[PDB]
Amino acid sequence: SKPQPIAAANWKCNGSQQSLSELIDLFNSTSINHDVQCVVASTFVHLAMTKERLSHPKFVIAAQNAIAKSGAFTGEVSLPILKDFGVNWIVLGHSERRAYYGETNEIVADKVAAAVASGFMVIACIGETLQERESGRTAVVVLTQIAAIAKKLKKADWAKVVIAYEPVWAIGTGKVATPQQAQEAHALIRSWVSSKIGADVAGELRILYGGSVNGKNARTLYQQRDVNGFLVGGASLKPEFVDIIKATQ
Amino acid sequence: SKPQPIAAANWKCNGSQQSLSELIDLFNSTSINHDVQCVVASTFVHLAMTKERLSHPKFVIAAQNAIAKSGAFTGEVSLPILKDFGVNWIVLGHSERRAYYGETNEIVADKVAAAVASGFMVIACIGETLQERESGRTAVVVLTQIAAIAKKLKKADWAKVVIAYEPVWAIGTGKVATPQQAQEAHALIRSWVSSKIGADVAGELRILYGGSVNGKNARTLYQQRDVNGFLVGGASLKPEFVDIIKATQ
Repeated sequence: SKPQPIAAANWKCNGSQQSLSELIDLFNSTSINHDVQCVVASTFVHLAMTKERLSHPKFVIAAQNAIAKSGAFTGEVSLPILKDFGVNWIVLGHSERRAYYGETNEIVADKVAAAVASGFMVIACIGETLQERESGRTAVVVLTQIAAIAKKLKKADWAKVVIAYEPVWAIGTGKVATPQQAQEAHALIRSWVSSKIGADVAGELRILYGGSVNGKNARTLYQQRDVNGFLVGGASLKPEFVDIIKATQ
Repeated sequence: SKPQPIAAANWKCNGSQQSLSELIDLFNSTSINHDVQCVVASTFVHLAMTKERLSHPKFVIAAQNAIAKSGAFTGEVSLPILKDFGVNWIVLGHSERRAYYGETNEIVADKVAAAVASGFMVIACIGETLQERESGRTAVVVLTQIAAIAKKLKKADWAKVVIAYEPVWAIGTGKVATPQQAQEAHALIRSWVSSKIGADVAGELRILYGGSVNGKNARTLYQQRDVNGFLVGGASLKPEFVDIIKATQ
């Protein structure tokens, strides 16, 4: 007994008008019987194509990042612009941003808080690196990341929030993540919420697995108690994403 | 005598569909009688709308930033995507990116060399800080900036390149440089080019001025020998942009 799952595709910084147009087609064709919220995070450049072309009812569009206020920030995109453009979902705190683009826990927190204020559905991303994991700091890192976010939110605000746990330790390091491992990080997340904010919020909360998912291991992964879905990377530019959606039943 | 000037609108992280379409309607409406290349730099989100409605033959569209390669860069936009979409101009190394988002002299040179290799027309930004100018180290800052970019370029590559000189202290402050300051700055940059690269190149290079340029003051600035145009933020959201265009020749 879980809440509404989410199948989110993060296309990352990839795609051509041609290649994504076809994807969108496959997607619009998919027969999805159950209650699943499907998401497509395109680049900023592709949002308009993606808006016109996604006709599927179970699918919404999401951005891959934003900054809270419009103004003198050459190359950046703000919340109000996305709001006016009719984007209502957004991915924040993605590890790649945390790594290459100076995204601290506090910077992330501000973004989430700003988004929730604007009325966005937010997929906020947390997860520890290998070094962190290997030093026995999984708990401390992860709970810190959620706590920084939590600081800027009222109870009410939680309804607009989705947590995606990214096992950075397993991503591009040579390591394998198991379903039990996933579940463990997940559990811990829920625990902290449950305790700090409340059981009600906790049960309503969506925790997404944001590691290596493919159409083969996605049902086994969904099988775990605190796995509400996936934040997908690689298999999101592929047909396989449909199986991924189907695994949420 | 002077190469063909550029008047570029740096919209920065601003706009709404309604508001931008208005600017565009005016733009289109305007009669430009002289040989000038007008550039419009919109957010990624707006490249669609802009490219679709902008009909004026003397205007081109430009992106405000990018990264060189596609891949796993959540939130970013790569040259290949831009190219695929129809963009051939790009503003790189803007000071806002150097301050806020970690863009080093090396990081700029790297984006510049790439963009030029992909076939873009690049507007490269260089400039000193308030601090730097007050200690009298301007000449040092600019030449290092310009020199970092040169390092990665071929002589033929200079054909695709446009240098914008944007003293950071003049950026959105009202504190515009005087025609003498702009001129000494520009002449210094030109001198570096003719020396290190070649007089051929130097004579053809367009060096634009940026920092509190408005309808009133543009005229005088342009009157300077080595000032080939402007890069305009704030005034480019208004109709006065029209005057700025007409201030060149």
